[PDB]
Amino acid sequence: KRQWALEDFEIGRPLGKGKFGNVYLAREKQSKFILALKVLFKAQLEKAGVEHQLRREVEIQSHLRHPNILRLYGYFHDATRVYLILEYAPRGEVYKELQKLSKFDEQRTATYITELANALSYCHSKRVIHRDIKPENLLLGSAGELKIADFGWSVHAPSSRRTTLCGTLDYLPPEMIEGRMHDEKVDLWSLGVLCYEFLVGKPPFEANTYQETYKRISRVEFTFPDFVTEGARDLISRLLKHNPSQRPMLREVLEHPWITANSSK
Ligand SMILES: O=C(O)c1ccc(Nc2ncc3c(n2)-c2ccc(Cl)cc2C(c2c(F)cccc2F)=NC3)cc1
Repeated sequence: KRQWALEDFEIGRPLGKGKFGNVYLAREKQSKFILALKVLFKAQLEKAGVEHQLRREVEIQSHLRHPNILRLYGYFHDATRVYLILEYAPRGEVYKELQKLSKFDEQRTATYITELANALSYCHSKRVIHRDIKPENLLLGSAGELKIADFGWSVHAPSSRRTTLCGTLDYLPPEMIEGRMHDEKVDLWSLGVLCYEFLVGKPPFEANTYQETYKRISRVEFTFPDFVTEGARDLISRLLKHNPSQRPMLREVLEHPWITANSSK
């Protein structure tokens, strides 16, 4: 019922630069509740033509609540900018963790996969598919649990990381690159690419050129390093099926023996 304004927030340190503004660590003045305030410059939004996309995602995002989806508490604007009031993830970016460690062990990875499969299953129930779950779009909450970030198009790919185009291609299902129709099964594919990247430290299809990466995805050709265990190979292999129809249901990922044995939750 209450209406938010810039004055309601104590703006602390800048967390990073988006394409249309900055994101800041902030506190709501009364409750001192910590949150992330994302700023967007309207004229810039309009010129990039993302103005209506932003509105659609805000409407959709506003109805989503899940422990592993970064929460949109609300938003407001003045004549020049729009302000997104976002959940703050106190443990920062997964992608950085991934380079600090190079790759994640089976317990960490399987627990992450559980968290995401729950999130994606919830999304599907809300008719929301093809959520971006590549590492650069994953944050960490106060309990080390994954948080799927919102509005990934408004931020630049990490410099230290894969660039935007490469990053996105790395995670595209064969059906979407072969220009066919797609459905929820797209999320099973992303989960499989992620699981692989978490365990190995690089996505399964990445090659020197976009062209080769494209080719490899289309043919679903990749190899497991020797250190990937049989249970992980089984799950990843079931996820990275060319025919979307042969991919597991999310409940089947959640009950998969490698997940059950390795997950903390
Ligand atoms: O460095 C630290 O010490 C650090 C860094 C980050 C956090 N936590 C955090 N929590 C929420 C958000 C962000 N960061 C965040 C920060 C900056 C920017 Cl440019 C974008 C966002 C995002 C975001 C987004 F909008 C689209 C895609 C990906 C996103 F990550 N969403 C809110 C804590 C500590």
